[PDB]
Amino acid sequence: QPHIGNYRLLKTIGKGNFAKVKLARHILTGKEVAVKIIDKTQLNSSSLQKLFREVRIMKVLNHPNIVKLFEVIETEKTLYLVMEYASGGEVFDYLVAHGRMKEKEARAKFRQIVSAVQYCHQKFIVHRDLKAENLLLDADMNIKIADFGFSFCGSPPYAAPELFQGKKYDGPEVDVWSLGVILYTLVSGSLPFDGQNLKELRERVLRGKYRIPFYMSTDCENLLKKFLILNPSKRGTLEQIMKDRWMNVGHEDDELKPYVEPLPDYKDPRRTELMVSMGYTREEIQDSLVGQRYNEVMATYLLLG
Ligand SMILES: Cn1cc(-c2cnc3c(-c4csc(C(=O)N[C@H]5CCCC[C@H]5N)c4)cnn3c2)cn1
Repeated sequence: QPHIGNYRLLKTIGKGNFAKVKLARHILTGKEVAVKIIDKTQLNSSSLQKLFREVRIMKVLNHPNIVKLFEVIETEKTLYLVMEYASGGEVFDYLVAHGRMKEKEARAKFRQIVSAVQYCHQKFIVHRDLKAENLLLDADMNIKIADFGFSFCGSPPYAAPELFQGKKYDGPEVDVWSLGVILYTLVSGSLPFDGQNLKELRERVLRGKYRIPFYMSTDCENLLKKFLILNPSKRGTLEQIMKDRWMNVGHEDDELKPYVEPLPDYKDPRRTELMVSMGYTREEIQDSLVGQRYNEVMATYLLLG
């Protein structure tokens, strides 16, 4: 029945140059899941570093709006990251279909995005490469941030000004800039900076002047100004941005705060027993959850949600 572990591969839903993503079915539960398959035999050093960083990141993130990791399968030649499947697909697709989002809907999505990126930042993680393909949707139209493994058509229009001026290109401030671009695209359905070429693009970014769409609220535009600051050391933190008026319109008793991760349940008597009857030991279930092993036992545990 299965192609790898407990998974019947179904359909390629994404191709990168060094990685394929497949839609697949867990067999014991029959849930749909995303499998990232990386051929390590093709990868050079920087690629390999990038990959092991990805695995590190994925094992740690536990957010409603970032794709969740279920299992890692390692062989010498090939690595598999089994993660959550977002059936809504790319937010890019959605924009092309229905045009720009009304500020109400953009806000709902953007509160999610900001929550997720600031969560990462809390854990001293910066994505450094937020572009359109990183924003996916679940079936209820929730945001799902995807891919921390960098896998040049998408990149440039989301690049912070530092890139083009030789300055260091690390730090949460990079992501803050990208969030501005993303915001602009949600409400306008287009990019703040584009060019017919790389120099055009670079001049427009270094200038940092986007053009204001006539239909756009002044509240939105004050939000934009908080993200798209040229000087990296003068850009706000997402924690500060969270307090923003536009961020909170319609949540007047529900301001946006940093995500508080809920305490772990590695001892669900319900699921545990169902796995003892399914052929696992209790010491092995607990040891896998607490050792946070992301093994076959852990995958089954989480997938019974
Ligand atoms: C209807 N519909 C649903 C989907 C769709 C596409 N991709 C995904 C993923 C995903 C997890 S890691 C990853 C990735 O790293 N991709 C990389 C490899 C593939 C190329 C892009 C890269 N960012 C993608 C999860 N759910 N999901 C759903 C698409 N259409």
